[PDB]
Amino acid sequence: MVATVKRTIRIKTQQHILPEVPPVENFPVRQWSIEIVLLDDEGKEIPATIFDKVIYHLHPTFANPNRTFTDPPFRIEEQGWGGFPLDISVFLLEKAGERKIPHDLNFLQESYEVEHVIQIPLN
Repeated sequence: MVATVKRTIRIKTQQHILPEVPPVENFPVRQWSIEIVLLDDEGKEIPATIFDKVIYHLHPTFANPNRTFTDPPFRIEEQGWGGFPLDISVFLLEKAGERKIPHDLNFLQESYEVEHVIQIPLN
């Protein structure tokens, strides 16, 4: 009689470069979307060795990046002027699903997203 652990990290990134509305001189507006989802209540909500997911997006001049350990999923999509790299690192124990995937945000009509799964029912 043993338990089971199944947690997957899914991050969606999109971007849109287009003015749409005729500007007066210079008004280049772009779009951007970033969401971070994962399991916890299904794959045991208790840590073992490491288990820590840290998301990163946009320039590092920010006050604080994204973190995942005891908080709900994230999802922000709006229009603005930016365009910078974005990488997400996932951890579970040691050699279960510890992986990191880098991405970039600066292309008209971007549709780049990753989905990684992690399973550790025994070890």
